[PDB]
Amino acid sequence: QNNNEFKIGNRSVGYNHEPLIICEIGINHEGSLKTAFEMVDAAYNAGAEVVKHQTHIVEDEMSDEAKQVIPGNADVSIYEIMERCALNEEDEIKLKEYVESKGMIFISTPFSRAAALRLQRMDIPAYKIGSGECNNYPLIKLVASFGKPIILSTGMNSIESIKKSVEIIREAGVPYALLHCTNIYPTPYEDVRLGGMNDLSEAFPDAIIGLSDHTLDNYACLGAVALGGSILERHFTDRMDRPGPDIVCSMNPDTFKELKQGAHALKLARGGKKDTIIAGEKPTKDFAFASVVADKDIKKGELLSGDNLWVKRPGNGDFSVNEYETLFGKVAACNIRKGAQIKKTDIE
Amino acid sequence: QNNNEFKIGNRSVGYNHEPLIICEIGINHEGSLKTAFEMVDAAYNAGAEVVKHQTHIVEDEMSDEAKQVIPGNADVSIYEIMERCALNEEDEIKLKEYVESKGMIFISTPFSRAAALRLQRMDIPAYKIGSGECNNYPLIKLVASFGKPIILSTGMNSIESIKKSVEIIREAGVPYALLHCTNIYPTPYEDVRLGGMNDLSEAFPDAIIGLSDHTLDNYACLGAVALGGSILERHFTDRMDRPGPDIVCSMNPDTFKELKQGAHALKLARGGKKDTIIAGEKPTKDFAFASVVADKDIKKGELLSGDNLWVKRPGNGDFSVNEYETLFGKVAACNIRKGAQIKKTDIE
Ligand SMILES: CC(=O)N[C@H](C=O)[C@@H](O)[C@H](O)[C@H](O)CO
Ligand SMILES: CC(=O)N[C@H](C=O)[C@@H](O)[C@H](O)[C@H](O)CO
Ligand SMILES: [Mn+2]
Ligand SMILES: [Mn+2]
Repeated sequence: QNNNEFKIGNRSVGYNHEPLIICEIGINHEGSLKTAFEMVDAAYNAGAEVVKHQTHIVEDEMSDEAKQVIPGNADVSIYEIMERCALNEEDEIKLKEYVESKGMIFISTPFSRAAALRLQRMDIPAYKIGSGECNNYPLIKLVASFGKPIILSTGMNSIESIKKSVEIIREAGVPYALLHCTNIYPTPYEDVRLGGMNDLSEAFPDAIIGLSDHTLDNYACLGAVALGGSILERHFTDRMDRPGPDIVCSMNPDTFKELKQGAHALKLARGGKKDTIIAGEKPTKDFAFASVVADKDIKKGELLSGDNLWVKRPGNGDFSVNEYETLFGKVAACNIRKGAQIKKTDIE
Repeated sequence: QNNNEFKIGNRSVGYNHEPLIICEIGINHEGSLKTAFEMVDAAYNAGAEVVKHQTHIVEDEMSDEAKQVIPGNADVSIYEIMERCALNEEDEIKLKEYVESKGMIFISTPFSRAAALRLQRMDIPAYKIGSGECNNYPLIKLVASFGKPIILSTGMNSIESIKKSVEIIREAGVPYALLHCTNIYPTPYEDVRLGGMNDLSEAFPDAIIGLSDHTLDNYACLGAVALGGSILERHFTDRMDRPGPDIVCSMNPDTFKELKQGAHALKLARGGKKDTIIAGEKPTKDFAFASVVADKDIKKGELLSGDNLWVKRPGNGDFSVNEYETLFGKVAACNIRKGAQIKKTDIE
C-alpha cells in the first residue's frame, strides 16, 4: 500500500509497523485528576502504549455563544460540559507525568491557542487535531510551527477542505497522519464509510492513514486495520459504569485487549499479492493437483484422445492436467493400462 | 466497489448484499452420516444459511499413486483419508435432504468427474470448485456445462492460471465467484495476503469476490468483509473436541455467530466515500467549528488584523474560520468588544 513512517517519541508509526491504538481518555475523567489516574492505570494494565488527553481552556476555546449550544450527545451547553471536565495546567502536567511514569506516551488535543501553547511548554511528542478544528487553519498554523508530528482527525470535512490544512502542515515540514472520522456519538455502522480511508490516501500520498472511531465496538477499527490503517483511536474508560457523554462509545480494558489482538492479526494478514508463492502450500499442491491418466485400456499404436485420457490426483504424473490436451493425437508406444498415469515412455 | 450479483437458489450474493458464510463440514463427519447430521444441526441452530459438503469418490478422483502421498495436515495417505471419510451416494443424498429439511442450502465440491455427475443428478443449486481443482480445466469444463453458478477457490494458483479457468466459465455463461485462499492447514496470519482479493477483482471485474480461509480464527474473514468480500468459507464443526485433519481450523456454533455478527457490521461500515455528508454530524458541526471573534478591543475606524482577530467556538458566527483572513484590512464600523464574534455590522 505505502511506506510512509514517522516517530511519536520512540514509536515508529506507519503501514509497515504495528498499528498504534490511541486510548483517548478525553473528558472521561469528568475533571477529576483522581479518576484520570484510575483510567491511566486501567490503560497501562491493559497494555496500552499511548494515552491521549483533551486540553480544554474554556475562555480561549469558546466565546459567550457556546453557553447556548448543546452538543448532540448531551443535554446542557458545551460551555457547561467543559467547565465541569476541564483540568487546569497544574493537574494536566501531573497527568502527563503520571502517564509517562507508567511507561506510556502522552499526547493531547488542543482546542485553543492557549491550549496549544500549554502543550508546547509541556513538550509533548506529537499533536492531535480533532475533527472540529480540522478547518481551523489559524490553529493548525500555530501547532505546525511547534515542529512536532501532527495527527489530524478529518471528520465533518471534505478532501478539498482538508487539503488546505495539509498544505499548512507540509509547509511547516512536520510529518502527519490523517484519521478518517465520523462525529456522531455514538456512530452507527452505516455511517463509518471505511472507504473514506482509501479516498484520503489517494488524495494525499505522503500521509499515515488510520481511523478515529465512535461506534459502539471494535468492528470498525478492525476493518480499518484490514484496509491498511496504522493508527486507531477510540475513547477509553476503565469501566463502562462511568458517567459522561463519551463513556458510551469508549473501550474498556478488555475490549482494548480484543482490539490490540485483532490489530496484530490483521497487521500480518493484510496486503500482499495474489500471485505470491507460499512455500507452506507445497504438500497440498503435490497431493491435490491432477495428473493425466489413461481412461481406458489403450492398445499399442492407438491414438491418445479425450476419450481414452482423463485426469486424476495426485500431482506426480509425467503430464499435468495443464498439459491434458497436448497428449491428443500422440501414439501409444506401449499397451497402456486403464487408470495408469500417462508416462513419457507411453508415447512415441 | 462493484455491483455484480447472482443467486444461489433464493439467496442473492454480491457486494450490495449480506455477505454469505459457507459452513463446509467437508470430511469432518469422518464418514459417519450420524455425525454429519449432528454437524448440520449445530449449523442450523447457529443461524447458518449454507452447508457445504465434499463429494469424494476415491477411485475416480485419484489413481494408485495417491496411496503413497501424505497431505500436510495428516500422517497417512490421502487415499486412506478419503476411504475413511467418504459418504456413498445413498448417504450423500440423505445429507442433502436433511440440510434442506433444516431450511438451508446444500452445495458441494466435486473432486472427480463421477462426483460432478452425481451432484447434477442431485440438482444442487451451485457448485464449489476447490483450490486443488482450480487448474483442472477438464473438470471445470464439465461442471460449467451443468448451467449452475460456480464458486471457485483460487489458492495455489496464479492469476494467469486462474484466467484459463475463468475463460471456461464465461464460455458456458454461468455467473461465478472467486475465493482467495491459502491451502495450509492451518494458515498463519502472515500467509493470508488479503490484498490478493483486490488483485483478483482487478483481474476479473465480473466476479463475486470472497475468501476461503484456514486460519485458526475469524480475523481473516472479518478483514475480507471490510475489503468487500461477499462470500466467506470456513470449515465447520459442532464442537472442537472432534477428531479429524480439518477440525483444527474449523469454526463451531459460537464462533460462527461471532463471524456472522462481524460480517453484518462490516457489511454496513465498508465502502462509501470520504466526502459524503452525514446528516447526523450536524449538531457537532454547529458547536465545534470555530467563528471569527475579536481578540482585543477594537476602536471605531481601526483596521481589523491578524493581531486583533482570532477564532473561537461555536460555529454560529457571521464569519467562519474559513473566512478568517478576508477580514484583514476591513475597517471597524463600531467599537468591537474583545471576545465578541465579528458581525457583518462590525465592518464598513
Ligand atoms: C468535536 C469534538 O471535539 N469532539 C470530541 C472528541 O474528540 C468530544 O470528546 C466532545 O468533546 C464531547 O463529545 C462533547 O460532548
Ligand atoms: C486441497 C483440498 O482438497 N483441500 C480440502 C479443503 O477444501 C481439505 O479438506 C482436504 O480434503 C483435507 O485437508 C485433507 O487432509
Ligand atoms: Mn474522539
Ligand atoms: Mn477448504
